[PDB]
Amino acid sequence: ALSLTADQMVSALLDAEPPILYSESMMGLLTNLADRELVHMINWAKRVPGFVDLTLHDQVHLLESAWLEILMIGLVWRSMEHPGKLLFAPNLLLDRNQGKVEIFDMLLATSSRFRMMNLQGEEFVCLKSIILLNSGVYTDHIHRVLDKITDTLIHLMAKAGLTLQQQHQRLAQLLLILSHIRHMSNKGMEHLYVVPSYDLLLEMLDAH
Amino acid sequence: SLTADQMVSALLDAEPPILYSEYFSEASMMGLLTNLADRELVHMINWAKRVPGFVDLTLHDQVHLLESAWLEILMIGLVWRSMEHPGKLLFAPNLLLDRNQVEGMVEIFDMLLATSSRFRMMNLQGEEFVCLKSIILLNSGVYTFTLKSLEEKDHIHRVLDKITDTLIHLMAKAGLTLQQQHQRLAQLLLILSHIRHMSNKGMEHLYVPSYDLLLEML
Ligand SMILES: CCCN1CC[C@H](CSc2ccc([C@@H]3c4ccc(O)cc4CC4(CC4)N3C(=O)c3ccccc3)cc2)C1
Ligand SMILES: CCCN1CC[C@H](CSc2ccc([C@@H]3c4ccc(O)cc4CC4(CC4)N3C(=O)c3ccccc3)cc2)C1
Repeated sequence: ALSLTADQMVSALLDAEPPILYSESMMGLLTNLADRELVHMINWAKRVPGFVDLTLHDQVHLLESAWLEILMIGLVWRSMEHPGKLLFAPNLLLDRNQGKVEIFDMLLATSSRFRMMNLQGEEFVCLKSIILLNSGVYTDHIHRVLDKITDTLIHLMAKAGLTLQQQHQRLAQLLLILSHIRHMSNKGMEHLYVVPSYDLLLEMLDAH
Repeated sequence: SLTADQMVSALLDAEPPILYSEYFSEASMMGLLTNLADRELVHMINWAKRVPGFVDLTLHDQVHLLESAWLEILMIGLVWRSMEHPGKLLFAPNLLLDRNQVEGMVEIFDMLLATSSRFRMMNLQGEEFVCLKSIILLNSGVYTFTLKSLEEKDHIHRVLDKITDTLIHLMAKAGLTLQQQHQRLAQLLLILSHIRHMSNKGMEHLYVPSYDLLLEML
């Protein structure tokens, strides 16, 4: 799994992207959307190179720690080309006045930062994979997979013609946004208080 | 226009002192810890004013950054002081606690010990530590802030890019390959995500310096 080249890493992550779901009272709608997204997030996670080499127990615990950050970065990515709004679904585009908002504004600020940086889709899927592997790690294989996502990000920035200086500056800019995504997830849990159970996540993993 | 070497030296020179507790009971512990944190906050203000680029910001923005970052900064300082003492948190040289020494305190205690362990595994260097602490100051509040606010953010990101350049410089100096430099840069910056996590958890557990207090010292 660690033998993939950088381009093969990118290709695998792009191929594993989950579909964009539609909405089926605001907060029942958004909860139900999140619930349906979580199954597709599990299928995605199983395709992040290195993830399924962990025990099922450690897979579940990484998902327990990461699932809200992953929903949020996906939302921010979708909303990136809709200034001042959040595209929860293609049939569910909300502005902040429908938000009444503190967390809404943080998400909008993240999407605008992504817009400023002209975040690329190949960079997005790497960041999402880092969240998966990193959010639960504090609580050797995981670190080896994280290092090769770093190698892959740097490879993408070199391919785009950035200087070596610009590469490390951009790498750092992107990883600092992950601190803000963590902050939003923490404030989001406080607001939503919700957590998918160990057994629910385990069932969606569909063990052999 | 500071070089990386000048950035490192300025940050090392700005380091606050390690403070002591007064010269044990569980019942007085939180009072001692709060008194220590209060005294450290005064020195943290002086340190912040010496982080290159910080005092170029408006007073209002300086307060907002410190408002967002002060707990993360106390926490990373504690983890650094604790790094050579496995299983312990060295709040002060005369206040060294283990995890057996309040509801929800041990959960945060454990996250801090895990950060200390991570520092040891990576053999974190003092020059890297001071860079990380300056990044926290400039970054933690930069997504929760007019033409003046756009100029401020620009400056903050230019200072952050300089610190990235400085970290890479330090790592290259230590003989790391270029792959190893990027890998370690990422490893260090991902630690900042965990420090943010502990700050949010800590705020929940502690429930704070006022703007006027921060403005008065600033
Ligand atoms: C078994 C039941 C457990 N399920 C139920 C709990 C657990 C799910 S709870 C839950 C999770 C997510 C949301 C949505 C939602 C939905 C889809 C998506 O892609 C993103 C978001 C973003 C956001 C999380 C911040 N959100 C809000 O509503 C929000 C947005 C901006 C400001 C404030 C609140 C809503 C509810 C799993
Ligand atoms: C008038 C403004 C009020 N002042 C404004 C600053 C003051 C704010 S409150 C406050 C801040 C800090 C702590 C200490 C403390 C002290 C010094 C230090 O270097 C680090 C720490 C770490 C830690 C914060 C997590 N802590 C705990 O006790 C703790 C530790 C592990 C698990 C759980 C709790 C304690 C209280 C109050």
